[PDB]
Amino acid sequence: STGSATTTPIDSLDDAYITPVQIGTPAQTLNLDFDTGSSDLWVFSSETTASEVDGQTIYTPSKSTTAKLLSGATWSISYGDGSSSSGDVYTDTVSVGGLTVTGQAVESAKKVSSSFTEDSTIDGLLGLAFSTLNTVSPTQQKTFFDNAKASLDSPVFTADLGYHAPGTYNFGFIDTTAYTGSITYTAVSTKQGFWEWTSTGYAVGSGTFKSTSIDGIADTGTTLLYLPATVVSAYWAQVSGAKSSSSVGGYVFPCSATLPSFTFGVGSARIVIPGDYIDFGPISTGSSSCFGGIQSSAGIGINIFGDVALKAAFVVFNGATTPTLGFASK
Repeated sequence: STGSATTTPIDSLDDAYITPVQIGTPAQTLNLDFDTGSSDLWVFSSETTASEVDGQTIYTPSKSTTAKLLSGATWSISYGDGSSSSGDVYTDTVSVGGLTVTGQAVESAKKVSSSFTEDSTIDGLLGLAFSTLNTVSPTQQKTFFDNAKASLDSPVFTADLGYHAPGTYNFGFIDTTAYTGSITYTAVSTKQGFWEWTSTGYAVGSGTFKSTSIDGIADTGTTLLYLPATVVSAYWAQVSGAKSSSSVGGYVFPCSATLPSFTFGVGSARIVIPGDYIDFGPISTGSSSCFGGIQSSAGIGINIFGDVALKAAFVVFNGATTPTLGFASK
């Protein structure tokens, strides 16, 4: 089997991407944030504290003839950005782009933090990291991909995120028309539960490539590119007037600037992030200070190849017995 679904930016900045997901019988379609940095499929629901729902579409398990309470199971998750959610668990039928999993754990939120409530466009998350990170207790549950894997034509999924435009998540096949050149594959460590890999270096604009190992994660659920302070300083030094602002929470730059590209290495291959992908717009409405899309990972404890990086590539998440990651230009 295979599946193919379009993923759409939630706003004009590509802050996140939503993908429609069918849950239950008859189908209830919710727009979920596919997150290769976590491993829980959770949804706003009829159980979510009413004051914490503001415009989201909810899953109502009592209206699904295939929903079953997973007795005694609870979940609770906190994300890198400080947001959180928790609740109980159902199993139900879940389909993405024509690919169906029966008995998928659907984690129903009883509580969500303010950032989730305030974002009316995201109805929940669909985790695509390794199932070892799943938070369901006392019986850990599998991700949608883990459950689908054996049925797929090939044990892979691909992320093809757009810049200010829709893109695609495919399951079970590699669309050879969706990228240019070849796909370069690179080793993955699953030790921390992430799609963790080592970039071979970077360049800023038309500058020379610096060969240096940068361990980080491929994370579709993180907006920006978070890299070591040395790398980030080298980038922003090429933008007149750019500075790190403790009050704003990162590097800012004059909105009048033209940003240089940023290149990262994948083995001997190179992925080029155009400068415009690094512009996250005014820090507040009407400001002439703009927020940067490359930020320091210092104090996160891990480098993160988030959407800024991933949307410059066609990315293969290869879930074979020994997982790997592939990157191609597009």
